[PDB]
Amino acid sequence: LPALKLALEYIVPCMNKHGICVVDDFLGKETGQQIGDEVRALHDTGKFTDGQLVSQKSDSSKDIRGDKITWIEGKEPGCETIGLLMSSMDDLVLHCNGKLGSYKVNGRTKAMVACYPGNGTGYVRHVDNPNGDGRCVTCIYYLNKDWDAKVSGGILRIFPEGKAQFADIEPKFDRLLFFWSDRRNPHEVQPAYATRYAITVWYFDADERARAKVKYLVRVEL
Ligand SMILES: O=C(O)CNC(=O)c1nc(Cl)c2ccccc2c1O
Ligand SMILES: [Cl-]
Ligand SMILES: [Mn+2]
Repeated sequence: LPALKLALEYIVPCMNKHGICVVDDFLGKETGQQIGDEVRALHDTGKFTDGQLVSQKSDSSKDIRGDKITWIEGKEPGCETIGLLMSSMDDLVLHCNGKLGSYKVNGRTKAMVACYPGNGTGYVRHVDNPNGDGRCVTCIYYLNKDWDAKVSGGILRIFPEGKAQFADIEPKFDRLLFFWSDRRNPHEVQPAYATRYAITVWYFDADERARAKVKYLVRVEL
């Protein structure tokens, strides 16, 4: 439960061996429920987008939209338990530093809160960072109480590079997930038939991010 102990005795060895690490009961029921309440309040007050355009119909009232998102800094009114989550994620990662491969983590994104609305949409197979944009670790926290994928779908399926197999991860309440963001971990979200919430942060590697600046391209006027 102390972040350093979880980091050294579980996350570091699990990440270095498998590139994927699942931590259940990360924050406990009380805090997890508070975060759920904050995310549902965001949803109920219209703070999410309308959802990824999945099917563009000739009649636009027929369009199908999928995952909805909102970006959260962690200090907004009504988001402070999400901020607490983000701090706890940061504490874990920082207590791994120097031991997650050869990466040196020096920053992260804001939190991306995602809501799959339960209409049979998921997320196609993809790699989070396929082109060297600086992101080395993906961290996802799940909020869905009593989630059963045989009933509601929504499994996260990862295809770790170099295996004739995949890893199915249920989006279970108070579950934290780490995985390498690059091509080692292509993954997909299978169709969700119930409202499915998750909060993602990506962590940056100092070297990769520093040279991403070059490739991706700040101008000083003359
Ligand atoms: O939610 C999950 O278990 C896994 N989700 C994703 O891998 C995922 N990845 C990306 Cl890059 C996006 C990107 C935008 C919106 C939602 C995403 C998402 O749910
Ligand atoms: Cl093992
Ligand atoms: Mn992804």
